[PDB]
Amino acid sequence: SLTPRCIIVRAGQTEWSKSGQYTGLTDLPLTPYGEGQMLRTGESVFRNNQFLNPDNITYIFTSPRLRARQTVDLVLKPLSDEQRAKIRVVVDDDLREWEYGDYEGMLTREIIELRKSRGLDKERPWNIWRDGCENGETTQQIGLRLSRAIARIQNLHRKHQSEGRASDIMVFAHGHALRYFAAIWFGLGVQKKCETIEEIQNVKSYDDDTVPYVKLESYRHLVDNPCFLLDAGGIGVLSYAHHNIDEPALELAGPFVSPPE
Amino acid sequence: SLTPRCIIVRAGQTEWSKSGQYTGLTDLPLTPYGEGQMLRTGESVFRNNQFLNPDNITYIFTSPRLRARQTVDLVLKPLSDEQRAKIRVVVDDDLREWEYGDYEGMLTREIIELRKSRGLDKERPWNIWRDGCENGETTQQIGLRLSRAIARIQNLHRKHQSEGRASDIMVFAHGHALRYFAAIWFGLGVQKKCETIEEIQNVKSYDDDTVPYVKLESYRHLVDNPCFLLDAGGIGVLSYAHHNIDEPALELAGPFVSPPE
Ligand SMILES: O=C(COP(=O)(O)O)[C@H](O)[C@@H](O)C(O)COP(=O)(O)O
Ligand SMILES: O=C(COP(=O)(O)O)[C@H](O)[C@@H](O)C(O)COP(=O)(O)O
Repeated sequence: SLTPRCIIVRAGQTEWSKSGQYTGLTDLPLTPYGEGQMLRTGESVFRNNQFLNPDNITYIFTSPRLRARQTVDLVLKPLSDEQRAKIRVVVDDDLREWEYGDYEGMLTREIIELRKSRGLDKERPWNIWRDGCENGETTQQIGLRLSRAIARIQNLHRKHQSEGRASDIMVFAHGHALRYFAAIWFGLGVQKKCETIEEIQNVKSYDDDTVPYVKLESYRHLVDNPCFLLDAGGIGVLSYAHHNIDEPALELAGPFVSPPE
Repeated sequence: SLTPRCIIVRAGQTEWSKSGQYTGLTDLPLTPYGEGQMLRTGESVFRNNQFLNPDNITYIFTSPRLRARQTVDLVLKPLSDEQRAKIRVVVDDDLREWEYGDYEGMLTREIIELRKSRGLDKERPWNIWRDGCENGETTQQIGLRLSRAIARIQNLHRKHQSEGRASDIMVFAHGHALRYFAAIWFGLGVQKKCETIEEIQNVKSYDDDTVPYVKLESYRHLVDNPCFLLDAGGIGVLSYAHHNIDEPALELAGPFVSPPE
C-alpha cells in the first residue's frame, strides 16, 4: 500500500504576502487574485493532473487563520460531496505562523532597521531561524509546537499504514511555519529533550478526538536558515523512504509525478 | 527578470532501477516503460502544464550515461526545432552517478551482507553518504565533482541574470548524484578547503567553451544521509532567495506552480 505522505500547502496570496509584509496573527483574507489562484491550484492537482487522489486523503490539518481555512475550501472545491464526507478536517493552533510580535506587518529591511536602532545585531545579522522576534516566538517555541503536530501526523500515518490504507494528510499553513515544518520533518536542526515547564505541558491546540495526542520526550528546532523557497499557495510533499515511518524524507518532486501509462 | 533555476531530472526507469540494483557506470538503456514514462513527463511539463518554458532554457547538462542522454531526448521531444536551436546541450562527466565499484548492480541488503562478511560496519551500519564504496568513490570525491558542476551552473546563472535574461538550466543525472547535488546546493554537509592534489586539479570533464570553468577555493560534501526522495524520472527544482545567486535555496514545490490567470 502507497507510502503515506504529508502534503504541505501554503495559504494563497494576501495584500501583505504580495508586498512582503510579515503576516502572523493578523487575520487577513485572501486577495481576489489569491482566491482565483487557489481555485486553479485545486483544479490542477485534482482534475487536470491528478497529483492528488481524494480517495487517499485521510486528514486535512489547517492553521486557524482565515487565509489558511479559505485556502482549504478553494483547493478542495473539485471534490464531490462523497469524497469530502470521508475526509476529516482539523483546526490546529500548533500550525499558526511564527508569532512576529513587534515585527507584525513589517518588511524584512524595516525589521533590520528597527533592530539596529535598538542596538541589536552588532556582531552578525538578525536571523529569524536563530533569533526569533522581540515580543514574539523564539525558534525553540515554534520548533516545539511544529514537532507536536509532526508527531501527531506521523502517528496517524503509522496507524493507517498498519490498517492497510493509503494516507495523504494535508497541512495548510504559512510561509515560515511550513518551511520550518519541512526542515525538521526530514531531520534538520537540533534535538532537544523536553524538560522545562513550557516543553512538557499538553497545550490543547486542536479539538478532535480521532487525533491521538502524542506527548513528546524530545523535539527538534532550527538554529539557522534552512534555505527553502515556498511561495504563496505553493505545495510541498513530505514522506518516508522504504515505506518506513522511522525514515522521514523530503520529496524533491514536490507534488509532481509523471502521468500514468 | 525571473530568478534563475536549476532543474534536476533523474534518468527514467531502467531494468536495474526498477528492481533496486545500484546502477553507476553500467551503461543501461531505459526500459520501454521508462521511455514512455519520460515522453509523458515531457508533455506534462511543456504542454499540458507548462511547468517549464522552453524560451527560458539556456543550458542542459547531462551525465554521459546513455539513460540520462535518452532522458534528455524524450523529455525535450515537445520542443520545436526553433526552441531546440537556442538551447545548448553539454555532456558533463562530473554528473555521472556515484561510482559504486564493488557494489555495482547489487541490492542494498546484499551490500550490507557483503560488507559484514569483510568484517566492516561492526560499530554502526554502512552509510554511503559517509563511507562511500569499496573500490568506488568516497563521499569527498563525489562532493568535489558535484561542487565543480554547481559552481559552473551558478556562474552561468549569475552571468545570465546580469545580461537581463531568464535562465533555467537543466541537469539530467542519477538518483544518488542528484540528491547529493540538491543537498549541497542549498548548504547541507560541510565546507572543505581545496588542498590535496585531487581537490585542486582541472579534470576536463566536459568539452564546451561557452561554459567557463570555475576553479574552486573550497567545496562541499556530505557526511550523512540528507533524506531526500527522488524517483526515476523525478524532477526537482533548485533556485535562489531574493533574486540573489549568493542565497541558493531548495524549491519545496519542485516544478509545480499554480496555473496562470
Ligand atoms: O510572513 C509570511 C508567512 O505568512 P503567510 O503569508 O504564509 O500567511 C512569509 O514567510 C513572508 O512574509 C516572508 O517573511 C518571507 O521571508 P524570506 O524568508 O523570503 O526572507
Ligand atoms: O543507483 C540508482 C541511481 O541511478 P539511476 O537509476 O538514477 O541511473 C539509485 O540511487 C538506487 O540505486 C538507490 O540505491 C536508492 O537508494 P535509497 O536511498 O532508496 O536507499
